[PDB]
Amino acid sequence: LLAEPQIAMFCGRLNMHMNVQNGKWDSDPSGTKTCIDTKEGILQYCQEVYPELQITNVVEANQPVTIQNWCKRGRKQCKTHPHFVIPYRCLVGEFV
Repeated sequence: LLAEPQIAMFCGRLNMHMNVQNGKWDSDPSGTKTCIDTKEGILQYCQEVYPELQITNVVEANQPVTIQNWCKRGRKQCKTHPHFVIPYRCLVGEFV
């Protein structure tokens, strides 16, 4: 069983996303994406980290989540300090 696709942001640190395979929060694959302020940008990011999941929409999660290991550019200096944020669920779409 897989975890739910979602992304989490904390300005000043690279974006985090849910590794559906192991349920852990992983840092930005390219090591360059940080917090986004538009819904459209968030949807694009979901599509960027979950390229084959047909993500067509996004919505704020119901519960805040504490996440450790936030990194800075290049996925470097990943401190283990915890920061909790409200993640954005990446919603799979059904094409007709």
